[PDB]
Amino acid sequence: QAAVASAYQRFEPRAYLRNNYAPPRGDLCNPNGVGPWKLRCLAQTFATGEVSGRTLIDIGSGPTVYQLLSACSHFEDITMTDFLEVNRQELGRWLQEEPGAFNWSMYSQHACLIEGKGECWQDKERQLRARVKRVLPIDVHQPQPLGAGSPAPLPADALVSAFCLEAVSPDLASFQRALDHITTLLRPGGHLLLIGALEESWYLAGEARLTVVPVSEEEVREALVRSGYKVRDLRTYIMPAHLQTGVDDVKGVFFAWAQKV
Ligand SMILES: C[S@@+](CC[C@H](N)C(=O)[O-])C[C@H]1O[C@@H](n2cnc3c(N)ncnc32)[C@H](O)[C@@H]1O
Ligand SMILES: O=[N+]([O-])c1ccc2c(c1)CN[C@@H](CO)C2
Ligand SMILES: O=[N+]([O-])c1ccc2c(c1)CN[C@@H](CO)C2
Repeated sequence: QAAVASAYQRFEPRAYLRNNYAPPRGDLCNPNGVGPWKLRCLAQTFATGEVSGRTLIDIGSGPTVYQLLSACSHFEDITMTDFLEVNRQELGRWLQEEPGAFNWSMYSQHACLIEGKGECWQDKERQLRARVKRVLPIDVHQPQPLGAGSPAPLPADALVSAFCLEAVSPDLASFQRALDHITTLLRPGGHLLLIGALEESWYLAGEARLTVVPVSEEEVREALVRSGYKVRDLRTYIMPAHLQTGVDDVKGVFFAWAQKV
């Protein structure tokens, strides 16, 4: 992981956001787009109402919040995390509504649209901003991901992770441990909403050029099982030609709803 942590030193938030959350990938008007698909996944899952609790931790958040727009309405205590201060500064820049904050409103609007509870998007961002108490550092490679004195309520009633594990591990085995490490932050019976890349080996972020470990849905399933989870749901989005730009070589996106037994 020496090489890994060494590559993310050049990782630029603004470029990453521009590469994955601005058009075309950041267009939500097209129903078949990858953004609507992800929001539908989270919305639908929480819509079952069978994923609930007090505290929630977002593993490997980076500069994005979209992954919590639906969840933020089922957990009062939300803990966001990331390995780079640079990302925690960008996140903060959005949370404290500072200047130069990324514009996630398209994603907020689409979440309100999908949930169908007549909620305006300003009110949703408001609620999300309120339930996010802290933004802490994390290293999914450490046996104890958050360290020791962490202000984060452990265990957590639920964990949310999108595009992290596979993007920070050099091999399957490394990805397999990384999963276990965060699985220690969840109480049994708890839930895991995991989103990740499929068969991707690299992606860019400004000056950074990161190496990803190419995982398949079958391997993701097998690792969840081989980690103490029951697969409640496992979905695959096959990346469409028009969303295959020069920013990476991702072939698809997966969503898994896993419960720690
Ligand atoms: C491709 S991004 C995912 C961003 C966001 N969660 C999303 O949905 O687009 C991977 C993130 O993992 C972070 N990261 C790097 N090394 C890490 C490590 N050792 N443990 C945990 N996260 C790490 C990076 O800083 C980056 O924000
Ligand atoms: O299609 N997308 O909306 C989307 C969003 C984020 C990311 C990807 C694709 C692929 N690369 C990952 C990092 O491994 C980050
Ligand atoms: O409860 N479900 O409706 C449901 C639907 C699909 C799947 C599961 C459960 C669990 N196994 C995965 C493997 O990819 C597929």
